[PDB]
Amino acid sequence: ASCWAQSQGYNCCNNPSSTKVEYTDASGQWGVQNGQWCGIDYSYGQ
Repeated sequence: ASCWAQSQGYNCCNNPSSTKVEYTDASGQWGVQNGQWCGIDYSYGQ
């Protein structure tokens, strides 16, 4: 549990080691799914 995107108010990508990152910003890397932005965190998914 470390969704860094939460700081701004974004969701979290399920399984970060398997979600092709489509986003990329100072928030790290993200993934797009269902047409919604999610924060990809290596510590997330715990």
